[PDB]
Amino acid sequence: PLSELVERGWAAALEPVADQVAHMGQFLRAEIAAGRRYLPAGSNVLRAFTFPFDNVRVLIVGQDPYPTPGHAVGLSFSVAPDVRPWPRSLANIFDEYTADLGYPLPSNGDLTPWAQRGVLLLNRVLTVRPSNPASHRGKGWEAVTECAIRALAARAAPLVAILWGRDASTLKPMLANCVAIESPHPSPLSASRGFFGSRPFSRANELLVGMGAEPIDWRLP
Ligand SMILES: O=C1CC(=O)NC(=O)N1
Repeated sequence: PLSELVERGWAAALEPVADQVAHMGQFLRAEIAAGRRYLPAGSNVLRAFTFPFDNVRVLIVGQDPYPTPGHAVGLSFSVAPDVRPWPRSLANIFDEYTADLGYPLPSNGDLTPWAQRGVLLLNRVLTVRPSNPASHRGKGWEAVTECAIRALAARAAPLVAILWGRDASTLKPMLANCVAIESPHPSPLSASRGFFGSRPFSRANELLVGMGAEPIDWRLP
């Protein structure tokens, strides 16, 4: 069960939806039986919950996994290190990264280092049918990720939420102390209509330091 699939803190945090998680496994099996595919790979579906629950300091919320085969890797916005070119959303994220932090363009699109350092890259929906954007909305994931977000918000610990999935009036209630939400809520495809210059990374660190936490080393190889 959950203790097998996710890190100990997450298993405890996600206990209230352990049965919903089992049901999602049954759903994915029935998709394959029914002849439909799903992304990401089954081993990557719960990957965001394989980094320590207690060590999360930043939450980045997306909506659905990349629908293009070989893109989704179970961390919102991330791609495998050999994926080129980057998806539009990630290229936009990396434009803001270089603009906000003054670092050079990353070598590749792998956000694993952010996950290691306590950035939770969480999609609201953890699977998708290939080539069918947002095809697994309403299939049961929302309850699971809602439980994750409410658990995160309940900890003593500091948390900064970045909302890159334009569902702020659903998500902001789950999150509202020791939680700062970055507003407004432009998404990476908003581009020059609010996303560029939003300085999400520097502002996360100002807010963390202001709550007595260490900043994130955002630096990618
Ligand atoms: O919401 C989103 C958009 C995207 O491009 N990729 C993700 O993993 N999340």
